[PDB]
Amino acid sequence: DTAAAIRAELAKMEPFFPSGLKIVYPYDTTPFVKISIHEVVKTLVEAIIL
Amino acid sequence: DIAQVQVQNKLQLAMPLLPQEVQQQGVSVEKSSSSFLMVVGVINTDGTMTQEDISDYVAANMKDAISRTSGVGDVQLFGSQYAMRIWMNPNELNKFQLTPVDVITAIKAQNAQVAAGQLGGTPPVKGQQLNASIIAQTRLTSTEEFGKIL
Amino acid sequence: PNFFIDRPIFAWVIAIIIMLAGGLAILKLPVAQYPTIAPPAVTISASYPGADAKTVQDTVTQVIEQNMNGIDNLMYMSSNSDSTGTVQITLTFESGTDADIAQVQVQNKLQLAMPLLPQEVQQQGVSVEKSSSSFLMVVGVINTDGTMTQEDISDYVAANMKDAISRTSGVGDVQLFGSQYAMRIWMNPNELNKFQLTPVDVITAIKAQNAQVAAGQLGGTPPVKGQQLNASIIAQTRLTSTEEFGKILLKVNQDGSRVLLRDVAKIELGGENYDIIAEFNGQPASGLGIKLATGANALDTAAAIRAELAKMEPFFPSGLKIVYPYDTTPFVKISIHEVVKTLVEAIILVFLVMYLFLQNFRATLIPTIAVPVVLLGTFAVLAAFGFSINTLTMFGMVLAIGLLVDDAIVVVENVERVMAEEGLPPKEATRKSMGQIQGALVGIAMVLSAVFVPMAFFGGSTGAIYRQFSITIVSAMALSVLVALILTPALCATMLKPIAKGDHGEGKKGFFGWFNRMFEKSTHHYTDSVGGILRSTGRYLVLYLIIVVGMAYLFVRLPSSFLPDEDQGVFMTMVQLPAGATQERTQKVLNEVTHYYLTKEKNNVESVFAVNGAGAAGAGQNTGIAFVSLKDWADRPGEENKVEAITMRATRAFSQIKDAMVFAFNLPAIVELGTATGFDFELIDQAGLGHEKLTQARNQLLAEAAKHPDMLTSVRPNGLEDTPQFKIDIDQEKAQALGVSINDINTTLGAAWGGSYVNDFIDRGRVKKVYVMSEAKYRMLPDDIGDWYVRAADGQMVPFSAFSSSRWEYGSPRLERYNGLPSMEILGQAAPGKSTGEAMELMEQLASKLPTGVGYDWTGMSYQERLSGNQAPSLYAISLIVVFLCLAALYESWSIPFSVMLVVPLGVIGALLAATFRGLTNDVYFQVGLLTTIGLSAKNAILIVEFAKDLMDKEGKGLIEATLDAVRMRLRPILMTSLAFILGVMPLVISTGAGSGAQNAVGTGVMGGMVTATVLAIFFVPVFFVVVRRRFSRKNEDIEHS
Amino acid sequence: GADAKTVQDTVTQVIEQNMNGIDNLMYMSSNSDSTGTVQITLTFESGTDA
Amino acid sequence: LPTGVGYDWTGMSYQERLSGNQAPSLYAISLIVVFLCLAALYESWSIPFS
Ligand SMILES: CCCCCCCCCCCCO[C@@H]1O[C@H](CO)[C@@H](O[C@H]2O[C@H](CO)[C@@H](O)[C@@H](O)[C@H]2O)[C@H](O)[C@H]1O
Repeated sequence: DTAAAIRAELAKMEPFFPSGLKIVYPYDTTPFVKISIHEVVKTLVEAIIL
Repeated sequence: DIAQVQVQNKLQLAMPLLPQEVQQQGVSVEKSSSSFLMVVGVINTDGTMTQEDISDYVAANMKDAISRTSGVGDVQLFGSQYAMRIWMNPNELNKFQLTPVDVITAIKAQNAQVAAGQLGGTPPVKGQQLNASIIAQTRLTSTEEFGKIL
Repeated sequence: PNFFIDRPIFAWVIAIIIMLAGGLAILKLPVAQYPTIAPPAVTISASYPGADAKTVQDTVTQVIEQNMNGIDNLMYMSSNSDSTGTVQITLTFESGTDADIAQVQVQNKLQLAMPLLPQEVQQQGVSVEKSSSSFLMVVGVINTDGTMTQEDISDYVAANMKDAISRTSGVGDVQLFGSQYAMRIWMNPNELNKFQLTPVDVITAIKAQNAQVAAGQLGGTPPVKGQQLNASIIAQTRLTSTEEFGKILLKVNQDGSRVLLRDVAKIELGGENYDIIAEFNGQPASGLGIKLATGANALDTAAAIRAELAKMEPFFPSGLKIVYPYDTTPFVKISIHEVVKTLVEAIILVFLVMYLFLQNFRATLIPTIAVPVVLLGTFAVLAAFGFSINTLTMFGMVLAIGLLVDDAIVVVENVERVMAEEGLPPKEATRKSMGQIQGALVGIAMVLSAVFVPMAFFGGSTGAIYRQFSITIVSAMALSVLVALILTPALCATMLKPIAKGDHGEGKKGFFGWFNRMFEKSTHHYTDSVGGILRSTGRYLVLYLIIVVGMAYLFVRLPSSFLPDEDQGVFMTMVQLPAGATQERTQKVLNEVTHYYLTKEKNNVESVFAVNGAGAAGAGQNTGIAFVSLKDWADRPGEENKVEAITMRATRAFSQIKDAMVFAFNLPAIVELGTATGFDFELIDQAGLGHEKLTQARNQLLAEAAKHPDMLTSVRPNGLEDTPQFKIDIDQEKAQALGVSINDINTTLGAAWGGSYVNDFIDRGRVKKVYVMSEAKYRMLPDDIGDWYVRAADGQMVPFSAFSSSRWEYGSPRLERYNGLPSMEILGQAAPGKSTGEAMELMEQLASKLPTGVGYDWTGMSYQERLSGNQAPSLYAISLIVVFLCLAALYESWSIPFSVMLVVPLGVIGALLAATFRGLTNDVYFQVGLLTTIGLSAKNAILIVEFAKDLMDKEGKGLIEATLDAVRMRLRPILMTSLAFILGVMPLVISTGAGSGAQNAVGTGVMGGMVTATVLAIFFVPVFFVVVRRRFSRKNEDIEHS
Repeated sequence: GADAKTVQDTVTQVIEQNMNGIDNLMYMSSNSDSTGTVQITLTFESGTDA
Repeated sequence: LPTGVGYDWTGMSYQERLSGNQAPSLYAISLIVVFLCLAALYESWSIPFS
């Protein structure tokens, strides 16, 4: 949630950035929690199929 | 929240016993994680700017708002904000028989905001008919005026 | 359930228990006008004496905006930087945040920013406060003999009254309106110059001869052996008289003469600040703003306060009387009076219908006993969930009466019917019938809470308002069904008199009952007709479809509101003069208005409170406000004696026949909220741009919305436009040359024109301030600059005309910020037929038209709502799904739930009809009303279809016959209730006097809905059941006899 | 160094004046010292959140 | 004592003043709780009086 809010703020700042200003994302504990818990959900449903 | 309250309430009792340099450079009390949740990157692709230009765009356009994001404990700057940098020459200073202290005092004097007053100020005189703001000594703005500092 | 029919004492005991806890809750329960509705806001306020807008924006404001981070649950941060030297930072938080925690976090981050502040600001005190704008009452304090000036009075407040009122029980906050006494030293520049002295020396003097000093002690520790005395050293003491301040030395002259302060400057006890000058019916006054304690009872806080003032009455100085310019309390006294009045009347009407319909006295005593119990209990259930007796919760009960009343009636009736039909003894009739309506009763509770709880989960201020009604009503309802299953059956089975089989009393009596045949005949007429319509149904299906499309049309073409505006015994008129105007001019206007209300409204206006210096627009000499109090409502009978009409003739009065802008208006009801069809735009300077560029973008947008009057309407900025300001360019070179310290130039200039808080002194036992400033006559006009001289290094005086060049420029008097950044506020509302949303979309489109570095944003009201409207469809989809699921349980049908759900429009067409022909608007009271109405139609249809199904299944009767019999036996109760309801509500629909806006809002929609819904349902429901029932199954069939 | 009567109507009663609308306050008592310390105790309704 | 000299209890004596002023109320309710209860379990309306 904290992270989703921050992505909202950065997005609200995007159009007023100087010429050439891109944001990069070198490190975030977020994508692992997301894809990991999603694989566990994949598994429950798969398991119901079996 | 409460722990933070009890802690900062002891910190303010310690504050007067602190240095003025320490005091005004700012002390912070935070309920934070010891690990970064995330690291946000800022670059320029078309490389029309050095790291400082960037460091300042970050510190001057983004970092205040990100640290006001609800739920964000600490934000660390990989870089720094812009500052008025006065880099003294020991030789060219000694030549004129002046010391760093005089640089300090000078800047303190020719650069400031000043409580002025008001034309038609309150409490006025009978029938009086003009009210306006006195604009006095204002902070310096550009770099060059720091050269015209006498 | 059946259980109590054989245990009437146990029932009585639970009843008593509910009554006692409820009565206990009634005794120790809070009262307020409204609950907490607005999101939490905490403001940091600070003042920088003499400084200008840009100064306070650039010495404090930005320093604080930068130091306020990592504070929990922040929504938005908005601030004013005033050229009156005050800076205010609003931090508005997410709704439901711990108010107190937020305020604590804000004030501790500020306590960290404090060392980075100016020394003057730091020492004047920065304050952190919670921001409800809702004072319980505003007490005026005056003098009759023109004995004392307003500074005198203000001080009298601060030194004699303010403390005891804050000792009054139930008073959680006392705010002071005015300024305290100060030691005011008004320098004379001429007699200052005569003696070659500058304000600087005045400063240094006053700081020096007036001070407390760390002394010490005789017999101090560790003393010497045998030592014999311990006592206190009393040293240099602060001054006490004004006179002692006259005797302070500024210089010794060579010829032995001394130069005292008394000489260069007039010295007197006078106001800490003179911006705001207040007059009460012309006579001078000061004021006290009392806020209700947290969770406290309003009526007793007010009563206690008036009593406290009376206990102080004989101790007031000559001519000092206390007045009450603003008081929420009688609005609440009278509204409470009206709600209970309605409840008892309603009870009376249910007795009157119950007699003039069942005419058996002990029958009529049953529902009479029922509801009191239920009310009481709901008060306890509410108390348990931490509410108070306030407007919203009470009109929630007023709405609940319908459901309570119906439930009681349903039971008593059905029992009576079972007797007059079958010849059962009272009790056996009771088990037959409780056992007849039971499932319908639990189901109706499930469906009623199924529509009423989803609206509890609305978010934001809108969500709070809904939450009140939702809980009050569901609790009243759930208790009414428990009571309908435990006590009512007990009361039925026990105290009810037995009826002869096939009685109907179809005559027997001469005086009172010549009606029973008339009703009997007609109830058969009715069912005759119903079968008749069940013959050809199609035509009637058409009628329905028509009714619905029409209902939609009525729904769309009806106006949305938030709440009905209320004459509250009080209104106000605001006054705005041309930029840079004078205290004395604004004051002149305000005296004129004051008189207008005291003239052309000799009979309506009780008292007028003119405040010069503080307004709507902001602070400054340039603005005024008028607080206008109105006579008690009994003395204002007519249509012309009401606030709408008054504010009309006053705005009409001060528009055409004035030289400056004067609006007159009435406050909203929940006094901190928004203008239903309006919005609050924030135009934000996003790039490293300029104030000049931002304002130009603002003009640009004002123009582009000027081009769209079919969508947006009267779109306007909410700030102060630029004023001409006086620039003093100091030549650093010349001043350093002629031998003058720039500091001496600055601080003499300051202490001359802006003033300086120097030291503190102790009057009568209370520490106050010491201000040194020019005299009036030497600091008004720009030329006066010349009268002030700066002493040089050597010992010589220097005119400002020697090193200071001067001019005029433009500048801004009010510098606004949004989220740390430079911003500009833009208020507005939508076109007459157009929706606030459309107007907002167009506004985003226009603001998108702006130059680069210009972003846009929403704040306040527009924030809370842009979140909240996303939810009505979702919550109501939840509701349909849940209710259908419930009815799907109750029968054992996935389809029969449609024969009752199909009934919902029947009631709406009455509400929408009734609002439009009455000229009302689609607001809360109307919406809660619509739901309430849906609630009765759903109840009745659920009972009808239950009965129908029951004869079909557990009696093997046919279809058309079964529904026939059904609607037959359940005609009478329907009609009984609806008679009761329409009669109790009717007062709400036809009422003026206090609070009648809300009362009409409830009453109308409801009444219209009741009428069309029952007088439609008795015909449309049977077709619903029948037509639906005929989409199942394989023959099977249509039917009968097994 | 200040005296009792000094610290009491400069510090004690000044601070005692804002102690209204405090939830669950039972009683408030305060001391004023010429040894230089000034102290105000707030005793609260039993079961109040400390 | 002379007019304007009032009196009070605090701390131990306060709390004691409390238990004293609460004893009758306690006996009213607790007696009444039981009357209500026996009238319930024992369907008799009379068993409570005796
Ligand atoms: C609570 C107060 C109620 C106030 C209502 C005021 C009056 C208006 C509503 C009454 C509507 C009923 O009007 C009803 O029409 C149907 C058929 O369409 C009639 O039925 C009649 O026509 C159909 C065919 O055309 C046949 O079945 C025929 O045998 C005959 O009964 C009913 O005999 C009549 O009673």
